[PDB]
Amino acid sequence: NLYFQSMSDVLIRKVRRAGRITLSRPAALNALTCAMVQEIDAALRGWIGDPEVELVVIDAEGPRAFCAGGDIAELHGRGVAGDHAFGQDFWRVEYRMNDRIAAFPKPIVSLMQGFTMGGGVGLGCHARHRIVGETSQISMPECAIGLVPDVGGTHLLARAPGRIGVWLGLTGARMGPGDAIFAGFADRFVPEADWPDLIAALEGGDLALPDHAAPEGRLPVLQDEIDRLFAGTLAEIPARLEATDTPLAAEALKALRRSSPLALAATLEILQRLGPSAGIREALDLEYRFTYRAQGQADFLEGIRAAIIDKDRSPRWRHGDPEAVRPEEVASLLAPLGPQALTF
Repeated sequence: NLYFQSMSDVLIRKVRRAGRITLSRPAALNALTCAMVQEIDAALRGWIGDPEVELVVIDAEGPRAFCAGGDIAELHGRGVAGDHAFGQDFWRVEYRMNDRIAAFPKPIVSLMQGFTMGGGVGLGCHARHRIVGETSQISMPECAIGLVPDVGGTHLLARAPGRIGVWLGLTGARMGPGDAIFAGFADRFVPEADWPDLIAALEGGDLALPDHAAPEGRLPVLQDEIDRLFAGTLAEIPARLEATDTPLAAEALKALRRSSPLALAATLEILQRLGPSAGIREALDLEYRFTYRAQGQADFLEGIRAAIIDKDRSPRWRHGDPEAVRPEEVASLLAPLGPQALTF
């Protein structure tokens, strides 16, 4: 019943021909908990064999946010205390779900209003048909908290044209609906006033999606400068930014200066290993390597303390600048996990 789920953080049900997932926690911007991720993945798994399910539609309540990230305050407590296992387990099931969505045998449509960041990208941006609207703003601002973009984030980042993945990934920069499409985080623009009808039509198993131009964004014209500025390694990029008196370069440099140098360096290294041709599992695997080690070996806990727990915005990172991160140290964070390796 939807009545029996009137206190649940995600609404899971079939409506006509469609399995339906609606995030129902708008007061916390639909932030993802362990329990929600478990429930979504169970539902999807069970819909594989159900012949009444011809497709899945994923949506969310509230006008502010499809889904603004993982509910990660959970993870700092059970974390600075030495219990790294909570985060490790959570990421394991999350990344499995991200993979389940990506390779799902039946069509999945995502409709993502407002803010989609972090875990939210994992939930919506691997669907086969990803719809954005007028209020849609998508970013991966993980490095600002001492993590790499995860949940398959790196797969999408690596596939974006030229060096746009680098820029998005190291700076946490926003994409509106036009730029999300251009960059490959979504497929179609559809006005948000049309969405109740669209979803009804989809519930009836009609997979036709209406054709509209997205509003133009900044990426097509920024592409050339993105491609010049974000070439090479982190030993080269900050100096190139400093020489460039433009809003683009200046906003990027501030992001670089504020974020965890270790997370920046690892993000770049993941993107470089991946390239555009890799599948989602390569990416999840590399992300897990970092995130499995992040609580004890990287800046994640201090990142969360600064931004989420104490809110002083004054993180004290393991390194003083991106230029100072040793390659050997990135290599260790991204080394195979052996028996702890992610599996499907």
